Amino acid sequence: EGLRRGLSRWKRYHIKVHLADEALLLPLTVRPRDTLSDLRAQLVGQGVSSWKRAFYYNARRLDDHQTVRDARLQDGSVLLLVSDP
Amino acid sequence: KRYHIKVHLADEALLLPLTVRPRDTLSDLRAQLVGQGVSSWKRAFYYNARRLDDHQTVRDARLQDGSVLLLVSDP
Ligand SMILES: [Cl-]
Repeated sequence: EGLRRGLSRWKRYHIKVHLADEALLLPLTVRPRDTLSDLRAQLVGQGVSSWKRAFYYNARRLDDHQTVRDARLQDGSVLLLVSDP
Repeated sequence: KRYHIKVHLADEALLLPLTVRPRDTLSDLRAQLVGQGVSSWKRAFYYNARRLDDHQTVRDARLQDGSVLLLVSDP
């Protein structure tokens, strides 16, 4: 049932957010429960100007309330953070 | 002199290292990606989210060691 996922409560993904505008790769440690909003909040804590920027994975736009699990991210996954004028 | 850059293939979500010379054109980088099986037809390079011209050199695009380019498929 949920035994497997139960025994992995402390699972952390080490991912990368490619900030397109800065051509920078920011590493984030994230939980599969985290929403992209949590990721945005982490990035804001690093001074990333998040206003009017969206996440893309496999070149498709992600809704801010998807989770790291729903986005099917894993260790090493690279997200793209894209400005919209 | 060689730079070690990365190309972020947006569709595949992969980060491909390339070794390039400052005088390499982006057309040369494309041929490297094609040699690695990257389906490059109608994909363009972006840096700082500005579309790049294939005739531009690594040097003139102001790339350096560790620069991350972005390869994006066209409309
Ligand atoms: Cl040459």
